[PDB]
Amino acid sequence: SAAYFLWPTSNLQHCAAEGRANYFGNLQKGLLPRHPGRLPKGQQANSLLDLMTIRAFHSKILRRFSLGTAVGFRIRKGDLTDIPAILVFVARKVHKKWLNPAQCLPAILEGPGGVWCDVDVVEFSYQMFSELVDKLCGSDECIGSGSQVASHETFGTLGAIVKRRTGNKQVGFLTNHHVAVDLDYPNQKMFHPLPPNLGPGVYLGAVERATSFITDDVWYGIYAGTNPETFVRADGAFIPFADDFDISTVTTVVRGVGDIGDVKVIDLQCPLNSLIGRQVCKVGRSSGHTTGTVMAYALEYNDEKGICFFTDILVVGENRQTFDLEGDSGSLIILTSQDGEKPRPIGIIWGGTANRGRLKLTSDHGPENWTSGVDLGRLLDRLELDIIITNESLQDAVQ
Amino acid sequence: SAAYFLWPTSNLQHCAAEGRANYFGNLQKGLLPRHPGRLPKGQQANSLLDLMTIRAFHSKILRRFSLGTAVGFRIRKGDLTDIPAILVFVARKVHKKWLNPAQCLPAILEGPGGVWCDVDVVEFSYQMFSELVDKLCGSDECIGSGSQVASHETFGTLGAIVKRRTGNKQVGFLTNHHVAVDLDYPNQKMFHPLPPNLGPGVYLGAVERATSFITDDVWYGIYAGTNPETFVRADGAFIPFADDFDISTVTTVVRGVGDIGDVKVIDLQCPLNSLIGRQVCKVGRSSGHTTGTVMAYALEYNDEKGICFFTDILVVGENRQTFDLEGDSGSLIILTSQDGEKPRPIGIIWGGTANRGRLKLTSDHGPENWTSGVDLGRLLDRLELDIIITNESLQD
Amino acid sequence: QANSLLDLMTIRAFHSKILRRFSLGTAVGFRIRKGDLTDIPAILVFVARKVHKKWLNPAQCLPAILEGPGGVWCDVDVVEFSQMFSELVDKLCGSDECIGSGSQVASHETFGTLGAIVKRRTGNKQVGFLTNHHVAVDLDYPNQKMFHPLPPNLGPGVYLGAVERATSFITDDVWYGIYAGTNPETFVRADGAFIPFADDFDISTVTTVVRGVGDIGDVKVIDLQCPLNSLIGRQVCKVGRSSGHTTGTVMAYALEYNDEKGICFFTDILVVGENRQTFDLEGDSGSLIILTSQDGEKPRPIGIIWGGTANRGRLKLTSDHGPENWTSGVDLGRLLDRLELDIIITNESLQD
Amino acid sequence: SGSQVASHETFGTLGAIVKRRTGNKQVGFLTNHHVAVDLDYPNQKMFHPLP
Repeated sequence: SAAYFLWPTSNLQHCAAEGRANYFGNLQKGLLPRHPGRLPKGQQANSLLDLMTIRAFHSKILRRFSLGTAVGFRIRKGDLTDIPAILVFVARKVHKKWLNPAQCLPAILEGPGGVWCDVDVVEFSYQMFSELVDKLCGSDECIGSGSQVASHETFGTLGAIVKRRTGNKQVGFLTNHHVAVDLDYPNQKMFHPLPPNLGPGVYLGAVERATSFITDDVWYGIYAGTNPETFVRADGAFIPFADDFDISTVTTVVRGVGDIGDVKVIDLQCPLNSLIGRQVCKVGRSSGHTTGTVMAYALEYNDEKGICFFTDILVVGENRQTFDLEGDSGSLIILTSQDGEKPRPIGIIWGGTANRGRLKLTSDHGPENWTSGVDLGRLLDRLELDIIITNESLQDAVQ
Repeated sequence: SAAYFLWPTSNLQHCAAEGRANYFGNLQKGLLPRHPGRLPKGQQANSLLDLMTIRAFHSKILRRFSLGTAVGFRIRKGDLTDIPAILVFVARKVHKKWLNPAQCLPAILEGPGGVWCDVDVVEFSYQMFSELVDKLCGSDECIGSGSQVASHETFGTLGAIVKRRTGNKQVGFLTNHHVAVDLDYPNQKMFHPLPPNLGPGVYLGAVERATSFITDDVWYGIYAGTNPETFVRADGAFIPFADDFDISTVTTVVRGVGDIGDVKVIDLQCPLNSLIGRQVCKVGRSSGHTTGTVMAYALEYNDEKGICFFTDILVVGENRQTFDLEGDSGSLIILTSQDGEKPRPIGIIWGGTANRGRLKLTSDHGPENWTSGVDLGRLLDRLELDIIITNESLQD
Repeated sequence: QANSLLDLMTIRAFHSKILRRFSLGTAVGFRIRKGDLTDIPAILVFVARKVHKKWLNPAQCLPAILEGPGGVWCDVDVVEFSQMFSELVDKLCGSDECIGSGSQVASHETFGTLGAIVKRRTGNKQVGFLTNHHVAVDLDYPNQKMFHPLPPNLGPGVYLGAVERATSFITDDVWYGIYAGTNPETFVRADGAFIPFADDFDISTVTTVVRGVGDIGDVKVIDLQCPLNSLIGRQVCKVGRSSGHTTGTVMAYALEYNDEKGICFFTDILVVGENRQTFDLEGDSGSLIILTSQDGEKPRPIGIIWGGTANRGRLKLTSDHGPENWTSGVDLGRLLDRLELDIIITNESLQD
Repeated sequence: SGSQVASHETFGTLGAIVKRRTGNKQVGFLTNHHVAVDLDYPNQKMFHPLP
């Protein structure tokens, strides 16, 4: 090969950027204006598409006083309640009449064909020594999900043990972007646990694929907005194993969790509580083995220039603990075993977001933070990567 | 679309790295014992293949005492003769006999098939206000090859009005890479003369492709060494023009030279003086209109970590002047009109480096800076885009 | 096997050109693994990152068994490498009448810690307290002015001594018995301690006791040409200006390091605090380290803190806990004959 | 005369071709110190071409 390098943030303008202002000439053309008193007959948001087209909704109003509408469950008192909703997340919740007739927007934005949504204000913001991490940092005779990896200037975390879906089908690992790709060197070379300029270590492989930004009309599948410059940011890189490296010293087992299932696939047409409100787990080499729960999928954030940004998955830890720290970026997020079933992957951690983000409560407890993540499964057909689970699958395609 | 960084330069490593034992020991290796009295017969004549696959043979002996070796002419007394040779760039010549037995290397290195090489010692050392440049940086009513471009961070120069060879066949302009792309985040929308955060300007379009590193197996077509991590520095970015912008105010004419013909290609198998010693010209936004001569081709240097880097073309200015300044990266290099024939392009200026070893001499004159640059033909072969020169072909 | 000072020390100086390039610095006191130390002697190797041996190159791997002159063998293993609101802070830096074995010594810009009581053998056994070789010897002053809690320029000033004895470079062979390093140039890290009481300063208050342990035995002469129980794996205390009353344990010995250039200097007896707590902190490089009272017998201070090592590095023992700090030290049996001294443990014969 | 004499440190030219009177009547060359040999090594090399 050589190199390559196609499309930065910049391509896909007129023709389509007006095929988006066509389907959206009706976030109000189908209904009966504000009829307070009951529950817009029609029905109610019973999905996350059903409720994706409703913050997608009256978006001028919502996007007027806000910082990032999302889409979870009516949160109330302090614990997810079970009624779909539109978290007009804010800077700091407040009182009623002390408001300039406009600052606690209305809890009844409506929809396309009688679909009324629900609003409830929250407020937002922007090494753990043990022996389950002292092994992953290159002190155990088997590598796999969670192991330390570094190339020349960055430190990351070994993700899943992957294999391609095409002509060659090499076997490597799905790490993230900031630990993989740069260009001052003609090639990128990872090393475990350290490169030869930082300490000991052995050769791992080279980067051969990457992606950093995807437009939403192909990622999510729906327009999901009114500003047509939407970029659903994702992160992944296949890294084929070297020809000299011993394959026998690879374990396809998450040390700390157990045995993985296959894949959890998020399709936005299903009961809403099927993914939101479910316990999750994660093993990475900056926290050990932590646990959390899904809070609200499909966060939106549009910055000053007007660039759309959807960040898929929001997770907040359990029992007031942090889900991850800086350095855990790249570790798989695993759906907690559902009473006898094997645990399943739902996403790679896009980043621990150091202190970038804080889903706060008006209850008597401090600012517990959150974390992010990508939809692993729509990142598996954008890099043609696959999830390998059984340890007899490692020596089954390489063989 | 999206984003997507590929990079399989990795296409080497084991299956093809033993496939490079045809350099030594195998086939093109120990061939027919040499001889003294019978000077190598003569070594035929005309070739880059004729004299690269001799320099490729003894790369270790050369590299033992060098600063990089290219293929040019046997420079004697300062001028350019017709005897093919290789210039081994060095720190300093020094006397003939106060050497340890080898610092002035033997000039009789041989190759595969009884062809003897030839060596040299050169010594290597690791605006322009007028009205041809103020008509490029904003004060004009037409855009084209030579005009200034800036995206949101840096500044560049329009290369040439180009169109894609496949798909929808979009029409834009081929600049170099960091007028656009760079690192940590891409470079997406290019303005002329400036983006709206620096002054006035208009939208042109957006980058859509690009390249940056190639392997010395597919670019030149021959191994050209023994180091299996040899790389070609290439620089390009196709930029389809925007829909709102009027295309009726675009001129595919280089103001200052005239009108170019079609691309000239180097085939590495021809009389060697057909490209070396030829007068070349250019048009830039920071120098204006300068002329020069091609001194040597196929530069080669491997750095400390041990990866070779071929930098194609070496161009030095005429009458002791400099070809360019640090404003000209992206400008086309055009062969000077050969007595009535229309000029033809040979490469985009990779950048006025001229600091990784100046072409020095022992004549009574200071160092003269040179230029680098891709050999166009195989850069408009990778991104699959041609060059529009006729003012009526642009309309169609 | 190995049971003697030289049994390790001369193996060290022979394999030294075969030792110490895989990693910087190695200590030879005992084999430690599985969390604790066993009775197996060794040449334990400090490493930056403890990589499992499968991720190692054969040349730079661990040679488990080494052998040299005579017919004595040994073993090799791996180690890693890189306030107090109590009574004693107030009553050794101020509010106490007298100075006992660990009163804070206040330099112009630094502060150290009282050690033990000097004497001499030749000429005039002049009496003055002794402390380390960075508090007093500055990079700008050949001599410096020492005095109880704080100096005159930052507090109420009433002073104690001025340096004439300032030994810096101790030679190697007269000090560690035999050749220790195959590298030609290695003098010693030789922070010494002798310094007057300043002639007329009151002597009726100067008491001979450590405030928190009591009566201490004498100077001990180090001898590991006896069984390993003499110096390795022992229990030691800690009394200091900044740290308190902690109890440490002796792990290492003559360990030499390579800081930036590769300066390999003799970092004498190393101790680590118990219960995974810091042994000492900054400004405490004058505190004595006694062997614990062995069944009634009055304890003996072998060690002196050589410097503030809280910011130097830590050795991790991988026992589900973070890296724990280590402290340097200098043998008192060596300094005692370096500078003509005599340690006094009792009070009746201070002026005799 | 005129030719450089440079060994490490920095570089300098050659003073002259000279003869000593006292010692044993030999031949040498003269040097100007600061460009070389001042105090670091009064007994180090002096090289022509380059060291």
